[PDB]
Amino acid sequence: SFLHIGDIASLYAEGSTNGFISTLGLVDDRAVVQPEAGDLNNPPKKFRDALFKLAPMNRYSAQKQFWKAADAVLLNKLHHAADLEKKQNETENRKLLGTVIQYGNVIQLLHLKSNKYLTVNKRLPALLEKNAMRVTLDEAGNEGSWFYIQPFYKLRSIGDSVVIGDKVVLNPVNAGQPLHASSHQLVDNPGANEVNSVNANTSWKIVLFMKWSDNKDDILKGGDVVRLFHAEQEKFLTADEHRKKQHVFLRTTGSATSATSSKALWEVEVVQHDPARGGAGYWNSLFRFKHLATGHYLAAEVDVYSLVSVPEGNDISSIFELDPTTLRGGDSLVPRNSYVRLRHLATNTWVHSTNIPIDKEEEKPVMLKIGTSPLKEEAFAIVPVSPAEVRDLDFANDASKVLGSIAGKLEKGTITQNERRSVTKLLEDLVYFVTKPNRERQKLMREQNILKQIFKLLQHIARLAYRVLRHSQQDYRKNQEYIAKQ
Repeated sequence: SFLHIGDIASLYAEGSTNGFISTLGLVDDRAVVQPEAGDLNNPPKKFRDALFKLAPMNRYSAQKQFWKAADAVLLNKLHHAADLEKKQNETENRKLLGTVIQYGNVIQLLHLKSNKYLTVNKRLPALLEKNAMRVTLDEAGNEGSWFYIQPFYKLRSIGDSVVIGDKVVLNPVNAGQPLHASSHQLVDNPGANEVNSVNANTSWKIVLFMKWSDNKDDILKGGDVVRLFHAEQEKFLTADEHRKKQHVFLRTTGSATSATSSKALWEVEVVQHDPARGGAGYWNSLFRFKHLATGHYLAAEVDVYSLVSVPEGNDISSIFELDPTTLRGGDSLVPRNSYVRLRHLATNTWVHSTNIPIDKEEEKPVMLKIGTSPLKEEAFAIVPVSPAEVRDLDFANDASKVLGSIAGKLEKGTITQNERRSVTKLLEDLVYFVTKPNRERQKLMREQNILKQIFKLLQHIARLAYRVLRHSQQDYRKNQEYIAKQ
C-alpha cells in the first residue's frame, strides 16, 4: 500500500512527543500537536482538523515576482504571469493524481480544513522554541511549502516508494531543518505543543485517511458534510439544545435545497476497522453521523425507540445502514444526492417521522420527534454541503471565539500588543470576508454570533468594528432589524 499524490492522510508525530499535527482553527495560523488529544488507536474527536492532502511541488517563481512587486503596467504583466502559473499548477498537479510518491520527492501538505499549506519560514524564528524556524499555514504557500519526504529508518531508501504507515522525515528544501514537534507547550492552549523547524529526531507516520481513488466528487465518503432532508415531511433533520439538553428533531417551517442553520449539518463517517480511516461509502457500508455544531453523534435509544444525540461515537447504538430506494446495474458505491432510508443497526429498526412535538408547553412547536419502527412499511435526501460552505462556517465560528475571548480580556482592563494586532487584522479579514456584498455570508455574521460579539467588544478597533456592521446589513433588512435591537 503506497502513498499517492492526492491521498488524504494524517501525520502522527512519534518519539518524545506523540500526537497528530492539527491546527488551532481558521483565524490562528499555527500548527500544533496535542499529545493527550488522541493516539493511533483512539484518534482525536476533532479528527477532520488532522487531515492533510499530499500534493506535488507548486511553481512559485512567477508569484514570488508579483508579491515582491507589491510602473503600473508592470503589475499587469506580472499578475498575468502569476495567474498563468497558478493555472499551470492546477493543470500539471492534476496529471499527478495517483502517482506514487518516492523517497526524495518534493511534496506539499495541504491542510484540508483551512485549505492552507504547511509552510516553514527560513527568515522567522519559531514563537516558542529557542533556535527553531517558524511554521505557519499559508493559503497560496510558497517555496517554504516544499518538503523533501525522507526515510526515518534505514529500512527504506531514496528512490523507494513510500509505504502507508512509514515513519518519515519532512525536510524543507530551503530552511533545511526538518519539521519538528516540540516539548514546548502553548500557554493560550495548554493541550497543544509547538510544531516548528529545527535539527531534531521527530518522526512522522503517514496514516492514510483516504486513497485518492476514493476522493471523487460524485460519491458519498468519509468526511462529507451533508444535510439530511426528510422527503415527504420536507424538513431537515437538525439537532439543538432545548431545556438544557440536546435533541434530535425535524424543524417545522412556515424546500429540498433551501438554506438552513449549522444545526442541521452532519459529518458522515463510514465505519472502518481502523479508527483513523474513513473512505468511500458503499451500499453495504456502515455509517455514523456526527453532528457538526456539537460533535455529538446521532443514535437511537429507548423512550419504542427515538432518535437522540449521544456525546460519543464509539458505541454500536450510533451505527446506521443505508438502504437505497431504487436499484442500478453498476457498482456498489453510494452516489451523492442519494435518496435513502435509515436502518438502525443495533435495533433492526427504520427511521420514521412523527407528529409528536418535543416543546410541549411552548405554543407553536418547531421540534418534531423522529423515532424508529420495527415495521418495514421513509426516505431522506443526503444533500451535499460544499467544503467552501463549511470553511465559511468554521471561519465565522473561530472569528466568533476570538472576539469573545478578547471582549473578556478587554472588560478586565488593558489589551496586550501581540493581542491588539490579532483583534484588528480579524476585522480587516471580516470586511474582506463579508464581501454588491454577499447574502449567505451576511447571515453567518449574525447566526454564528460575530455581530453579538462585536457589540460585546465595544465595551482604531472601533472604526473597523462599525465598518463590519455597515457591510453586514447592506441591502439585508433582517440584519438591519437585528443590529438595531441591542
